[PDB]
Amino acid sequence: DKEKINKIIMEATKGSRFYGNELKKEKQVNQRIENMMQQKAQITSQQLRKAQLQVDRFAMELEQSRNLSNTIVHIDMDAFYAAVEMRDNPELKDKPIAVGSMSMLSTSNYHARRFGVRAAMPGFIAKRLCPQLIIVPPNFDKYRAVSKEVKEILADYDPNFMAMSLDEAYLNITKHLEERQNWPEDKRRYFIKQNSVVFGTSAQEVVKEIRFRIEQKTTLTASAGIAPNTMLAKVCSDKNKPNGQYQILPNRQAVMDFIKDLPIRKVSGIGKVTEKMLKALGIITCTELYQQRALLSLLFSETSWHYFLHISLGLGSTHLTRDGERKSMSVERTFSEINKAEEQYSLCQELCSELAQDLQKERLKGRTVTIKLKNVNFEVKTRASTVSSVVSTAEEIFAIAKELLKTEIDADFPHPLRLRLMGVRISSFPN
DNA sequence: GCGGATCAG
DNA sequence: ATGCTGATCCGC
Ligand SMILES: Nc1ccn([C@H]2C[C@H](O)[C@@H](COP(=O)(O)NP(=O)(O)OP(=O)(O)O)O2)c(=O)n1
Ligand SMILES: [Mg+2]
Repeated sequence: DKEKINKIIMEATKGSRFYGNELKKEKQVNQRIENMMQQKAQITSQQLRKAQLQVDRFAMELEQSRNLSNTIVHIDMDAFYAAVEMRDNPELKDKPIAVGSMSMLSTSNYHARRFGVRAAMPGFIAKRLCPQLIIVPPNFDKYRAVSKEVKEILADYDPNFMAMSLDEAYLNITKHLEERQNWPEDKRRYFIKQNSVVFGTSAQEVVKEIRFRIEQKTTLTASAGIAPNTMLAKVCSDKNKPNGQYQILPNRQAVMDFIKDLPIRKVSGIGKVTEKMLKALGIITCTELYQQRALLSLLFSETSWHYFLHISLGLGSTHLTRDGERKSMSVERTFSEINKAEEQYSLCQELCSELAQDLQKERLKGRTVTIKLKNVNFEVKTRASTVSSVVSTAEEIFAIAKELLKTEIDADFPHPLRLRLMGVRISSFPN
């Protein structure tokens, strides 16, 4: 159980340098919360009243603009990496496995997820939650191929769909539903790998068709979420996981019912921290997020409480925007400790090289270079430089990064930098 | 623009 | 022993 999990994790992790840095970060967020409470205390019923008035005017503007006509779907491959590793090695099918290394786990099967073993967890810890664990190395190109197959299926229903990662996507199947209402039985017929099955004309049905085709073509299961906007769809896709779906019917009441007791943590954008801060105000669900809208208008910036309000009303994008041009590119690498300056400069040079190579791949030229440095106590710092003309080759990037690094090395003199990670990043591309 | 931080996958 | 990429946000 949770007690046993947190117990052995803590027992095996206590007093590490990582653990220390986590205590530091925890302390800092606690501080942020302290400040926010002290700022809550100086709020008068008056300015609060004015707040509630303005906020409600805006909210009215929102609820007026609500759109329910579109059908939005979110597909999420189940335990992806691990599912693929299981598909092609049946000697694992009934065992707890994780895709990753000893350092870090990309993911785990549900069979192992029952031991608290999860993504973003170090391997050696996961093997202490579960010593019978099989850690199988990742085969990224396979995952990309399967991804291609799945996207091929998805393009049938929404050509202009939006792929998140290798295993996630949003589809706008309004057009398809429209054209599918008057579809003969033989455009909805698929063969099991003459032996057929047929699918209906409802959204629910379109989605089980897609999931079916995916299982046939790839031998892998996916979950899906069906809702009138992206936010809602994304929350849906996780309810009936794995290999299941869920629809929110396009009526305001359904939206509100689904929302009213939805934990804020489950919406995309609200992580551990924001959850803790909102929990400090006694906000856990979206109902309470709606109630305290004015208070939030006074406590948070315009962007944050606007967002919070959208969430609390169940709004979200209903139009999938074309995957835009990128805004940054970066390479970073973790290694066992590096003290010697010349080696650090060399490392920098190499990273800059790879970066110049990637920029070359996309023909990109930018004028802001940032170096990233993570020391052995896990403290991270970045340093940037924006220059007049755009930059592209390994020589230029190294020219800048070299002197940023120089600056840090000198700044710490006569001490050596004790690095565990190093990165170089470029941005400020043209318009 | 800079630097620290949050979040997702 | 062993803890990547891109985007955005919050003050400055
Ligand atoms: N922290 C993370 C999260 C995901 N990943 C990789 C491995 C995952 O297969 C994929 C993330 O997709 P995901 O849907 O969030 N997780 P996963 O498919 O494993 O399980 P489900 O929650 O979908 O059942 O990217 C990672 O490498 N590090
Ligand atoms: Mg998945």
